[PDB]
Amino acid sequence: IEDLMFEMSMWRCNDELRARADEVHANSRKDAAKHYIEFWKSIPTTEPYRVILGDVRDKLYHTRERAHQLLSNGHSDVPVEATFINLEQFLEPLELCYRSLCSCGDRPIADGSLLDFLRQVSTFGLSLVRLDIRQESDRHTDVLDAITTHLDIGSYREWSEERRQEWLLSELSGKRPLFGSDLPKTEEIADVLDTFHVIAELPADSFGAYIISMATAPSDVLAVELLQRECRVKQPLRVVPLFEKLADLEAAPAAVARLFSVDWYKNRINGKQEVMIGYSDSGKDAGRLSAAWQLYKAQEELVKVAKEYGVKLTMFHGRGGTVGR
Amino acid sequence: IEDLMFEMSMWRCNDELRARADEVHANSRKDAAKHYIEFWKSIPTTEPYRVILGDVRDKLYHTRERAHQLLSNGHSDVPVEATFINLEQFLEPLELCYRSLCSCGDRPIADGSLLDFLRQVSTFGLSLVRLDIRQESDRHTDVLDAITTHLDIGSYREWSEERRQEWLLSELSGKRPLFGSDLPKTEEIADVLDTFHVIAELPADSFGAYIISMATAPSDVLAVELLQRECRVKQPLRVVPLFEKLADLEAAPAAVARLFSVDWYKNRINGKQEVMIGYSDSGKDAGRLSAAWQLYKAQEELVKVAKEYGVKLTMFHGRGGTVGR
Repeated sequence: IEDLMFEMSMWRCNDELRARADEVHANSRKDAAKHYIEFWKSIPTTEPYRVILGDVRDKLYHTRERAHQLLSNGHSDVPVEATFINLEQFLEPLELCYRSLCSCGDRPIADGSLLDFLRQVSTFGLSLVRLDIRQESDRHTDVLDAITTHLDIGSYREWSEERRQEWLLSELSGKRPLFGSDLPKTEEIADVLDTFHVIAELPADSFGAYIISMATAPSDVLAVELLQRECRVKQPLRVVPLFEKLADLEAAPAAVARLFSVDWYKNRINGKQEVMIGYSDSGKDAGRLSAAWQLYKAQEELVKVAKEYGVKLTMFHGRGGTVGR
Repeated sequence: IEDLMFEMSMWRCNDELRARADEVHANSRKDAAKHYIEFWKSIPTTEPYRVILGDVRDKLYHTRERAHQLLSNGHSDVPVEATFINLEQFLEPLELCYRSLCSCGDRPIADGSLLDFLRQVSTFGLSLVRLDIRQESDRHTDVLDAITTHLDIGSYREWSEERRQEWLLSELSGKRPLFGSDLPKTEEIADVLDTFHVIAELPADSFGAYIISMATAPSDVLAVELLQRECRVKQPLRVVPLFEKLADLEAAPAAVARLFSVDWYKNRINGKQEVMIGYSDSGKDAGRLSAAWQLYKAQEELVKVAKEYGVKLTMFHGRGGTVGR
């Protein structure tokens, strides 16, 4: 950000960027600001891009220091309002700089370091990569079984698929909390519950998808939707099944179609669905040729199902480096 | 405590108090300890009573400092283990001094400042007076009605007594949480829920009994028991009905008996029940004579009911200063 500030040394801007830079110069904090090396003096309105990018630098400094304390210790005293919390609270001032440069005839300048920086922000965001969480279905089933046994309503393991679907739907659409503080948990059960709490505690733009290993039925997805909602995950991440064994690839389109049949899920999925297609285990239990061919069929009929339900399907290919995977 | 340390200057003690004073002198913190005025030097084991009482001074000093921060601000950094948390963590060292003094033939010394201090501790405790909470029945009914309506299960107001009893019993014996964070509350609903949260946050020995105004049915008491359990009140306070108007004094024995009939409640009541008897309003709607006489009869038949259920009834007389109340 400091090198970008050094380059944006123009003095022409729109009335818009002028007004905003005047706003920042109002709350300019006439102070020493000696913790910085460069630009430690209050930036004059003569160079407005430097004013705005100066505020971006301040919020960057406090974002870095906060994350540094949050990591080093367990907490930070840095105010959240002093940092960049949004994916595009960051982008807004830089977008404004770009509009300014273009309006004033400086599109060549804008398509330089400022464009490089814009693309880096809009490509990497505040956390370089969005993290996926993957977990096998049987662990979610163990959790739910603990929940139904503790609630004295049956054993979710012993329940048929129909029963699991009806129950999970009633809880997802219901408004009463499920388990409580006094739910008996195993180290495994507490592992998955605690990963959901960690997911809830952290910013939403830090995570990607929740991938279900050995996913076979809609109850496996709905279980994760419910456990997320119940662990107070403010912005729940999308659920995506992983079909890697040949048997699961053969029956995948049917399962996805049955999931889209559930009106509640199709209404909450918002017309977009991602499903993962594993490549490692397919060519291990069956032939490599049969595996590849079945993979082709799988993609084809999954697209057929998604088109049949008006859902934009994006498929997640778990490809390896070796042809065998 | 300092004047008490000054008197307890004996040098004979039992082996018990000897061992304990040696323990305290082991972790004696060989420091300046200049924050005290008197006894700032580590107390020698020659005067063991002063050793022990000196530690009581340390825990009183930190108990006071913690309570002072907790009051002044919202929190305290004073470790809880540095203070007296129990009503008789305080009493134990003093009891030890008393047993020691008696064993060594100094019961007369023990029956002086130390016995006064024992009585003051055992009578005033860590909070000079135990605090009662009083609230009218209708406010608890408003809360529960909000909960059943939000759970889309009916209207607790419109429900008959029978139905309220069945529901309240199933929830009191059930293990699943009731309402959640998203329950729509009025300022009144939030008032009673928040008084329950405050009660849960504060020490148990700081509160007394929860008095229900305009109490008429077993559902009124069970309602408060449920709200306490559901607001995570660790040690729930005893529920006590208030019969003050002449009609309610007339119907009190029946209502208390109907309450004792709920075996779940009589088994949790632990053989003890307190019921309040108001004196102000009776002689206002009826005569003073009829009120006095009705009060007498009510006391008489409440005792009969409690004896019939093997419950030690203690009655709380809401007497005034003026003969009319």
